[PDB]
Amino acid sequence: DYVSIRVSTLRGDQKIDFNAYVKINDKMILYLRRGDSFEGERLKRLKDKKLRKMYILTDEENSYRTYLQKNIETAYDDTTGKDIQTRADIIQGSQQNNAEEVFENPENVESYNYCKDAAGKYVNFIMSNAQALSAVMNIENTDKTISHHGVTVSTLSIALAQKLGITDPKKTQLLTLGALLHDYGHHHSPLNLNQPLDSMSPEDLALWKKHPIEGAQKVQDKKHFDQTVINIIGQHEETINGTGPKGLREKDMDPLAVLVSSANAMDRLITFEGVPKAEAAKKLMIDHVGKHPLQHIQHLNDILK
Ligand SMILES: [Fe+3]
Ligand SMILES: [Fe+3]
Repeated sequence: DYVSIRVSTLRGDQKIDFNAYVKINDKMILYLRRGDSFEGERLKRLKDKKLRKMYILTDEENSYRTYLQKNIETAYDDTTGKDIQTRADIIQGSQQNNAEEVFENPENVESYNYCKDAAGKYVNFIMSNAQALSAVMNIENTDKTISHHGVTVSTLSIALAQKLGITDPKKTQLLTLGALLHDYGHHHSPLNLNQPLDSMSPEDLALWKKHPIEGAQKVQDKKHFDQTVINIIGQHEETINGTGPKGLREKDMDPLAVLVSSANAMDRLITFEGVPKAEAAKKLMIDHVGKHPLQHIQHLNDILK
């Protein structure tokens, strides 16, 4: 009777041609009403509620799904000169959505290639628009979800990739996709990420240390998965002085996973540890001395401001 949708797919200024319900005590409350839109402070109010899921009437699906396609279509369109926060709203939420599919459907070959394909679209979107990054960085991770945090890391990762003069589209594409999915090993996990790793109980820290090794075990076996991606998923907590979980050093890694390992260190601070954007790079230079290419750290410092 009802079909669930992910909230990150409701973005931008197009008025909806369907109603959307949230579930309370097994009943479906009508929350979002026909003609509603989500541009501006609307998206914040919408995210202040920890709604991961909403629902639509099985006979309003086409309406919704048509809405979603037109949404992403026109958002990638570089021509329409539509507001950049607006386009960024739509695409960030869409990248976030694609990563959730793969996370819940990692064996689904077709989901993967959609995400991978979208990854490419995102790169071309980030490079080809000056505003993009600062606009995508406006959308907070209020929920603190690994899917949104993975969109954030991929974003830092692209900008970083550009500073380092990494240009191969197959590579920025594969880099982004693997940053997006980078935390799949946290998926369905008891661990509360919203704390600092120093303030972690040994029961948490040891549960945290397992996540790259486990996350990678769960996908190295699926032929449709690129190896760069498996590597990124498996290696992104590794640090150049080998203090990360597997204890790898720069020689042992995917170069692209070093680059992701740095872009992740930044957002764990900003998002999971409440360090203000401006001081994250500094925190790392001092309290995380040795763990990351200082050049990476420097560039990310620039990117932020
Ligand atoms: Fe991680
Ligand atoms: Fe992470």
